[PDB]
Amino acid sequence: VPLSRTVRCTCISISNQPVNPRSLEKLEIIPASQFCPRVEIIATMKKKGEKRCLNPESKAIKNLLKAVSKE
Amino acid sequence: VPLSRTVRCTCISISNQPVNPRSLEKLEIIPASQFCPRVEIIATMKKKGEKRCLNPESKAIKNLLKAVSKEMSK
Repeated sequence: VPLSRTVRCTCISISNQPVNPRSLEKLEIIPASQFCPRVEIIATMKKKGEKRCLNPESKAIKNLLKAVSKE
Repeated sequence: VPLSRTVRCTCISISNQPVNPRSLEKLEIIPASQFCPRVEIIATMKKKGEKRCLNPESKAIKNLLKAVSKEMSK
């Protein structure tokens, strides 16, 4: 049985690389919980099974949320 | 390489009602594509992990997205 506090976390590292909105299949936002002490953001790209953990702290990411949510 | 996939929007119905960010377990934003002409937002609620589609066009959801974007930065 895993330590419950972080059982759910799925990101181990982050990418500060600009994500091209037109390259996103979808964006997942996972608010912190009693199973993962931090907010995790995962972008699923359209090409070659790529996915990536994004910096929820960053603002460029916040502009991504707005874009992805509007178009 | 692309996998076989759904070629239509995935939401049966979409909710216009306000949502308390606290009750959200997860949120996924799916941008419009040639498979579904509009953005879809699938919420996974903490209760029974019920999957509920949110209407990104509704004021309530636009508000939820804003509360989320804020309560996401120190």
